Amino acid sequence: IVGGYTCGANTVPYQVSLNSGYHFCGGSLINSQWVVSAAHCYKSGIQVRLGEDNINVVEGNEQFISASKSIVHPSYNSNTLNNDIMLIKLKSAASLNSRVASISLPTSCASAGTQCLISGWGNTKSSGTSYPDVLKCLKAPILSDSSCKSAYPGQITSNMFCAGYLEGGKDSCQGDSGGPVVCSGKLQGIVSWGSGCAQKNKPGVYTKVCNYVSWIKQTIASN
Ligand SMILES: [Ca+2]
Repeated sequence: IVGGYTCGANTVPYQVSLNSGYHFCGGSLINSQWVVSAAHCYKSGIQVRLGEDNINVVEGNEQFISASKSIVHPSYNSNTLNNDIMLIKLKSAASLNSRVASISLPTSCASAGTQCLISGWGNTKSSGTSYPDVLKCLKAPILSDSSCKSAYPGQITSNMFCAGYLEGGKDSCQGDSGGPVVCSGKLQGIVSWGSGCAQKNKPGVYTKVCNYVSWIKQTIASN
């Protein structure tokens, strides 16, 4: 996250770190056995780390649970990042408490101008590189579809939305991928893509979660 703030330990209790020997992507806990992330975060050998603040120190509220299964969306296109969403099932159920909690799925899509909370352990620099040890947070608004499409002509589908600041300086970034965009208490986005990070006229592009709720519910009901 570029231009963000230190969240505060376990203030974002649905935030997970995906670990394959190192932190590589974020995700969101949607019930005791399921995590939502980005399909472009796919890899084998995922361990899901819940209750994290400092990803490099064991502080005492973590739960480390191996994935039993990953399910990339059936229509994921890695070239366009259309349908950039994946479900991860945990080998055992997480213990839900004040530090480890699930986030609601939307029933209705989010509106332009809504301020959302984006979080992760991604790069904090735009140009140059610095990864944090503790969870960073960013408040960002949803941008109009017309502005989003103007920023990325010929690249935005109806399964994407833009959030952030056209002036630049505040954005999610590499390493934040897969993590949450929460608006009015609902998981409405997944950190997906963007041209660089925090660049002028290049906002972040997010997977539009509300278009996938049917698929998420059906998949969880069958696996
Ligand atoms: Ca830790």
